[PDB]
Amino acid sequence: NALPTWWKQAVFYQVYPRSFKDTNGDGIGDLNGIIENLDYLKKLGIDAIWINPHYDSPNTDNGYDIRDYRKIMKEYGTMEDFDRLISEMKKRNMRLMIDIVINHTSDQHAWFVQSKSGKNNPYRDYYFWRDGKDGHAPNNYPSFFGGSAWEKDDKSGQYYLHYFAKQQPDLNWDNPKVRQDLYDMLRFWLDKGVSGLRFATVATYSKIPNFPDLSQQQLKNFAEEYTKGPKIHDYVNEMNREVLSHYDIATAGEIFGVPLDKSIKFFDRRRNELNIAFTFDLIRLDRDADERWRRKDWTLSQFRKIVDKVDQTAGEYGWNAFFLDNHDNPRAVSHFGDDRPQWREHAAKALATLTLTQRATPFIYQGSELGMTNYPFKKIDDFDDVEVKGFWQDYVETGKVKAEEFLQNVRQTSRDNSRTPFQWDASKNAGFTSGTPWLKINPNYKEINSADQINNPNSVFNYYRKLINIRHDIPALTYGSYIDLDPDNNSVYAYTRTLGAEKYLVVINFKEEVMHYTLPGDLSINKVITENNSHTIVNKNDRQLRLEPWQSGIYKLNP
Ligand SMILES: OC[C@H]1O[C@H](O)[C@H](O)[C@@H](O)[C@@H]1O
Ligand SMILES: [Ca+2]
Repeated sequence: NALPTWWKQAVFYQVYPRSFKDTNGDGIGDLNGIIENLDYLKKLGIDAIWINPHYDSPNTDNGYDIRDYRKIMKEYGTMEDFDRLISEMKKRNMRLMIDIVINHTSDQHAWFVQSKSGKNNPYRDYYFWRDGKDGHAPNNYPSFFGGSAWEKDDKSGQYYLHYFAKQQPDLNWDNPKVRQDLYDMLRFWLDKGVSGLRFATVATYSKIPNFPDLSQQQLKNFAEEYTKGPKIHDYVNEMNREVLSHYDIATAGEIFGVPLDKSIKFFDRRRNELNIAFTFDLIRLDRDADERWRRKDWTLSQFRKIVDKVDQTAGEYGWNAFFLDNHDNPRAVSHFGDDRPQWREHAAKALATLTLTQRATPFIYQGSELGMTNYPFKKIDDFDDVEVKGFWQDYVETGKVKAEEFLQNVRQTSRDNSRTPFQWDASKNAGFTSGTPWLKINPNYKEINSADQINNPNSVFNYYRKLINIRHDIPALTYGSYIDLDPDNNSVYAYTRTLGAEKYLVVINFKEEVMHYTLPGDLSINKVITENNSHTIVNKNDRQLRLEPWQSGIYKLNP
């Protein structure tokens, strides 16, 4: 086969509206700020935008705790703004993907308000209410965001389930009336001409019959137990049959907690579930499975073996998204590259090259196109994220981990690293806001901003632009098959992308010294498609490359 679609060949950009552009001085990005910057995105070469949740929310989890699914978040604007965003993107031939958060609602959602009003309320079993055991929680389930996954309610004396914050009660998908209400809600958004849906933690919808305790072992890897719900594929396939297949959309599945060998069932096109896999294997390759804020050393051989495994898993019938950072992870150049002033731009370009030459839909997270870095967090109160406060409570306040060792890690791992405001220019607060930004701007905005880069042909921005253009022009870079030349090489990452006789080579030097790299077999260069940081010229039929430190390139190979 090889079944091309607009979503397989799109280059997506992810906008985290809270941090993109504030147009009214309250310190918080808003819909008008996205609208006002569409020409900037269009100039980058972006096809499609995925926005993080835009709905009415008290913001315990920055939009992921939704109090009304049919209303715009007060901080982002009005319904008129949203409809104008859709319409201005349509004018520019850009498609919008929205974030669908239906594993749970805010505890202020009308459904929960009613549900918690008493056992006899019609909405009682829109959520999960269970009696305690021996004066304790129903079972030993922990929450991703701190403490127990069960919260006691005084009125009724029962506990309600929350995998995420106390303010995110989990919806009861086993109740057909819940599923039918959530479908009605999707059609409301789909009817406005939205072109994609990203399903937040899509794999936790089905809860485990009778809530048994997790074993000591399971407590150290509990996400995977929450994804074992026996009806998860029935529910996703049902939502496909009753809603998704009735519209013309691309659907992404965020499979948090799903082992890779179980991912294909969500994305195999024959199964009629979802289109695009968001996996965690690569982006958190170096994260501890138990203490999930903690990181460890990783090597290039480990990284490339994951890329290849994730590629093979999707195989012929599935499809991958490919991203190196987003609003839940550290910035790619700091995490996967070298963010020191001598290497930052070279590494950012190398990782852009890697990103834009995967057999996957690439997602470019806001500010990565400038080479934005992690933020120098000092003290615990410099962080905002509910998640980091939950880890601090579980691990530091219980005395299990010294505060300083915890900070050493979360400085490198915290989601807030991606959430500092987008650095537009060199002006006060990087031009993000006229007032006080909700989260401090990185002081490196003076060196790293869009205004310094958009007209500089050597910039990280224009290198991304050139790579998008190249990807659009060379079908092997989207659909071609992927072969790693040496999964055990810890210095030079080299792989081929092949469609029939059209064969391309991507080479990235991960070392900060010169690497000579002789090609294997009979491979030789036909053309240089692009390089960054090269010094030696590549001629026809070369079988060797002298790679500068952090050099990256794409080459066409002779047939
Ligand atoms: O709401 C729970 C979580 O699920 C989502 O899919 C988001 O990516 C993450 O930011 C959020 O905290
Ligand atoms: Ca604002």
